[PDB]
Amino acid sequence: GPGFDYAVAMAKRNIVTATTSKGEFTMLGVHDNVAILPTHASPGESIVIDGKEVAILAAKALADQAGTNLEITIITLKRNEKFRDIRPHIPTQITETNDGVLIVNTSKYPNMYVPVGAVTEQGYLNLGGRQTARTLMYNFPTRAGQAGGVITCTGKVIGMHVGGNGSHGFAAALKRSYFTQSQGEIQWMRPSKEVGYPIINAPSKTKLEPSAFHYVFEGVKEPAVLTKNDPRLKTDFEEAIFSKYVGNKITEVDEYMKEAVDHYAGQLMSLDINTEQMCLEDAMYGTDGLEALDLSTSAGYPYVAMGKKKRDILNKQTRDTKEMQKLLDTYGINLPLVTYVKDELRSKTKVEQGKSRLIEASSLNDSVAMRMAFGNLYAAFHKNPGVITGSAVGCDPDLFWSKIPVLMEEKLFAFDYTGYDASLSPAWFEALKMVLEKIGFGDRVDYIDYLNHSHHLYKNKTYCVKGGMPSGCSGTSIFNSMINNLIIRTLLLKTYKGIDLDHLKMIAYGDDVIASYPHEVDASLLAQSGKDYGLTMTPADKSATFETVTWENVTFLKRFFRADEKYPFLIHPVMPMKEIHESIRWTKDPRNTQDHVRSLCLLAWHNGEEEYNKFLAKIRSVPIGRALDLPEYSTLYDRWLDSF
Amino acid sequence: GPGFDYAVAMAKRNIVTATTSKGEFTMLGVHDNVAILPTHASPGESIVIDGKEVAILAAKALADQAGTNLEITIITLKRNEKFRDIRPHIPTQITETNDGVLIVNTSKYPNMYVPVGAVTEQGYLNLGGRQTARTLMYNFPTRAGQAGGVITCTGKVIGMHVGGNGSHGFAAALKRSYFTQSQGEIQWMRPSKEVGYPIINAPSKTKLEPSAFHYVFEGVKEPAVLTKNDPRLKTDFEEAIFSKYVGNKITEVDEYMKEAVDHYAGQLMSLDINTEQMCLEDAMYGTDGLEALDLSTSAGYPYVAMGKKKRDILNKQTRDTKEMQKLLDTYGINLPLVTYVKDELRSKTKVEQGKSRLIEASSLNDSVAMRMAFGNLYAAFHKNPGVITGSAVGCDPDLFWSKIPVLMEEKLFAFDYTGYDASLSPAWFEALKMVLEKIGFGDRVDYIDYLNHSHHLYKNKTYCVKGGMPSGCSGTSIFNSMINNLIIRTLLLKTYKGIDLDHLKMIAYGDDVIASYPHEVDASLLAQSGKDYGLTMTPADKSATFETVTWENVTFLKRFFRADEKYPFLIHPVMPMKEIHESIRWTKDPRNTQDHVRSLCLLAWHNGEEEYNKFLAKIRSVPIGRALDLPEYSTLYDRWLDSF
Ligand SMILES: [Zn+2]
Ligand SMILES: [Zn+2]
Repeated sequence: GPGFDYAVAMAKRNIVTATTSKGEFTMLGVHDNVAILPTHASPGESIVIDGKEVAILAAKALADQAGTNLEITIITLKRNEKFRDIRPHIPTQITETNDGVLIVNTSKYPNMYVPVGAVTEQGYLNLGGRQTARTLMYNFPTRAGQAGGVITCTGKVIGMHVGGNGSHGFAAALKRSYFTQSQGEIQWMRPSKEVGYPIINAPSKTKLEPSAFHYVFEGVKEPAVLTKNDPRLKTDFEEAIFSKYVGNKITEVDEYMKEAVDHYAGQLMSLDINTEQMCLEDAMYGTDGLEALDLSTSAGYPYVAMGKKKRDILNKQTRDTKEMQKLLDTYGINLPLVTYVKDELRSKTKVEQGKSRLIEASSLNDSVAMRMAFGNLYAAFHKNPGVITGSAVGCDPDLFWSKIPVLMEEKLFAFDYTGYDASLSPAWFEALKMVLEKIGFGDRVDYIDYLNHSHHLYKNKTYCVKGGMPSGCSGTSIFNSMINNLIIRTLLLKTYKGIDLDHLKMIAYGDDVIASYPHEVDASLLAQSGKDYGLTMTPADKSATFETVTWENVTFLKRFFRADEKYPFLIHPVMPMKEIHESIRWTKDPRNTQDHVRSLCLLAWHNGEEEYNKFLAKIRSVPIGRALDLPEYSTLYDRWLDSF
Repeated sequence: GPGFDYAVAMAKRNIVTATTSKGEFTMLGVHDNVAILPTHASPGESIVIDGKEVAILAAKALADQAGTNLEITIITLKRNEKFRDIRPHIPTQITETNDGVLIVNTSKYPNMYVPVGAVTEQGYLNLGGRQTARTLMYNFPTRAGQAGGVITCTGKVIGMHVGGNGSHGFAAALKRSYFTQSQGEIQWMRPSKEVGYPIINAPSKTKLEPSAFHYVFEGVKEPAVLTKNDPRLKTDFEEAIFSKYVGNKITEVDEYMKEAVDHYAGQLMSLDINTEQMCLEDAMYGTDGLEALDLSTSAGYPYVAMGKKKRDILNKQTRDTKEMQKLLDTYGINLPLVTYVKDELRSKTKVEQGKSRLIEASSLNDSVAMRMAFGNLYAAFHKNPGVITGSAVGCDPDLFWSKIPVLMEEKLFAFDYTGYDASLSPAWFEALKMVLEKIGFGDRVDYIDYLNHSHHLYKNKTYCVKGGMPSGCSGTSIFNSMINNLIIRTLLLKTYKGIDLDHLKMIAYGDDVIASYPHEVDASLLAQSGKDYGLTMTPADKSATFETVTWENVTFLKRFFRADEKYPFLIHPVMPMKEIHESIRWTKDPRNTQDHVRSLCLLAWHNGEEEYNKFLAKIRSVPIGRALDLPEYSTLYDRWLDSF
């Protein structure tokens, strides 16, 4: 029989003998360094295993939702001893079997395998002094000290022996849950050298240095943490940066999402997007509604390991493709994403807690391939920022801010997401595929699969991520925005049952969304419905409670909305000075103070004439500042009126 | 409003004016050449469309399961006129909407868009003389001749206007079903030149020619059809060879399959398979339990277009990998499968009906990569043909036949599949992944995804297949056999509720399976349960009815089981002479008659001494036959006893 043979096979590498201050026990090694044993076997600071001492990093007792004991403790051993990951053998729920086997192994009961027959649920048990729950009953005169032993059946490890009453034997039922699941973070990981890929170099030291205005203005942000030994860290870094991946919350597209899909794909058809493919040249060198390949960003794999930038490939005015074509025929597509730590400014917390953001750069091949595939889709969205596309990607706030309120419905609502790009369950990509599918792109939905399921080359490792939207791929913003559209709809449909999406007016830019409806909706109620779809929603502008969003307090890019005094329907996109002060204090190339400070003024002046003058006054309080060619308020304000 | 704008957008390219002998009607073009119109608009042999005559290839009326009229006819136009595929806009079920729009367009009612408000189900209607079903009711004084018009709502095309009663308007509800779905065959297809890939050459004329024994023996098989113009064909060939893909029947792994999974993965652990990776060299040049790369088979993409065989890459005794490594780093993996028409012998029917089998060759890169990935798994299965692996792949019938009946349970059952490899729903691969996942290979389940979702380069086209097991990839046999194991279990579990899989004894070789259980099961009942999982099962040996399988009639490879007269427990694998007669009559290289006829004798002699002597006698009735070095019965029979 294979049930017996199974019991032996599991035991051969996942069952060991453990000695506590309360005798020998059979112990199931569940995964890595995690093993379980009966609670009454009170684990101490250390423990004797197959001959010698092993320390306990930390132990955990187990109880249920009622507080009732489960009679299971999950200890953690301090050693390089890796158990076979046998979590998958543990059932997801309390399992009964008509032909179970008790596995015990101590110096008192060596290699014991008992055919205990039927294994049914006992429910509530009253085991010596301490009442227990989630137990299984098998009718076999279980003797003392067989505790710890495991109960299996062909292909399943269902219970842990914890006791008996002379006639019967009892075991605490085992469930997958009980061990932090491996469906999140990463799917699998391992040494790049073991799977053909090469090691990725990464600048260790940051390229952000204090600017000429570091003391002129105040600020608290600092360059993000970039290596393991940054003394500013207050936690393990490796662990901290990967804690972004939270793993799939859902797989299936439910009715709400399908109808969210139907409606939004529906809206996109009034746009009459050109469902053709985009020629290589246009995808590369740009066309109407689409800027050429960004030369700043990385070239990705395998172009980084071969030392070859995007500049060395493109002929800006020659507009030559031959070079790029030969590459696409050679290295194909669907290539691993190179992963860098994003070198940027971060808050006091996100430095201490190592929350440095990661860059996953798509290979130039994918990059170009997806532009040929979705180029026309992108151009459509860029030439149409609004409430049809539901996208603000490509907009020009100086001008677009005056249209937004016209486009918006009567009662605004909005909220903040928390690690949006990574919280996107594979179910949302399928939803996204469906939308394409409906607007005449079902032809190349395979590319979304590429975004959902992607392997990354981190530094020393390669790993595959099943879920979440990568950060450095073509279309990222638009696809995130489109996905966002699907989400708001889904949540509205589920919360406010029988809503009317045709009066949903919203605009997204990635995770950022400004929405509206003729009736005031409850952000709170939605944020809850959000949990179910694996999304973490909190009140807009990092606010304490969910409050009513007004035109006086809503913010759409990091900017506010304020009417002009001379023309009540011209709306200034007001960027808070604090953000500008932060940014001006650091620089990655002090040969651009002119372009950098310039760019900031174009944001700062919408703060009012009184404000913007102080700002220049301060820039001009130091030599590098006075020697700068900066626009006066009128020059800008005047130009801004002719803008429209 | 976007509901209105939708109605217009759909109409712009999917609504046209059609004139029958009974006036003008609004007509919805649904996809390709398929369009619908009201039944009472009685379509003739031709029809006037936007100005001129268009012939009707064929028309179809529609009724329901009761026979009741639906008032819809789906005509087919004879022209290069492709409608936008808008099947996805059609809901899957009878849809109601609170805000519908009637779209009409004739010379009498140009560009008509009526906000008909709420659209509810009428159920049974009594429309002028002919009672109708699946109708929708909207309260708007619909006037005569607005029939044909469509009813939409944001993102959905839900009904076809068919009439009214003065106060209300009625429409036959639309459903996706109504148009042969596009979830099968192929997922998408199109010109290789449009997606970088090159054209694939294919020998037009067959390499099978009559052998020296074509008239000596009798037979009816012939070389398979290989090109469009073979005069033997009785149907369109292109269409006929692709009719193999039947499209996904299921996506989700249900409880029966998960438990089939649990049990079988369970069994495989007694084997203690080496869950490591296999070094490149062994994966390439062979090791214990694994033969080296097959040099006969194709090199695949892009090695075929570059004109470079596997021989020019491998150093049989040098065992050099550098050459292969540099290739894997260059062209990566997960490459399209090159598709050839398998040049083989076929029956009278399968020639007439163009059912020529297709070869989808995996790139040598995938090929080697999967051997490194699953090499150890394969070796385990080859060194263990039996009822543990549930696999006969790698067995040596001359010897293995005597073990099979010992290994088998007491009551045999078996059946035939129909296009098994292609009927495998994506749900079965997920199940397969789970099995790996449990036996310590979850680490490289991505490779199964490669088998499930694969693009092929046919000749002039590239297309992606979502579902079904490709024919020329590494592990095909083993993975098909493992999948088969999962299926039998699933069907047993669902039919004979509360079965006991530990007394299931079976052995598979691809789709071929010989199974048993202590109780006689009903193949019939199982074949039915099979339908639900997208599988087509019929009685074993192309038999008329499902009968009781006995040792006297069961067949496991194309061979029967017959005990030896001198040793009742030695079992001859008896290959039917007919198969041998067929095979001997053709050859692809007449410089091998020696090796070919030889090989046949090693099969033929288990048919008995009287038989095998006639067989030589006939081979030796012609010059090319007498001049052959062929083994006598004793020589073989004697050797066969020392075999074991
Ligand atoms: Zn992966
Ligand atoms: Zn595909």
